[PDB]
Amino acid sequence: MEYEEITLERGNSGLGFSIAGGTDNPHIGDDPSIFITKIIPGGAAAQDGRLRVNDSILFVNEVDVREVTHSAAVEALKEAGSIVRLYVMRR
Repeated sequence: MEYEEITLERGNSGLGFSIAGGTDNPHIGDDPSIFITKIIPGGAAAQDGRLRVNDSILFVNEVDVREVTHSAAVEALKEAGSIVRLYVMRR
């Protein structure tokens, strides 16, 4: 798996992609691995096109989601500020 970064400007509505995974929501095979599930068209994510669904969030702005709850990961994207460089995994 390769770790990539995606700078996304949290539009007036938000970043632009929903993630599934975390220490509270094992979206994966019963693991805290945070990974995206779908990017919403018309948002900073879909408008930019630098991120791809299923991407396993590794970092967010300056946060390590290696041991954070799915809500923390989600909140991360929301706390990233505006144009945040998100780190994700790619297999």
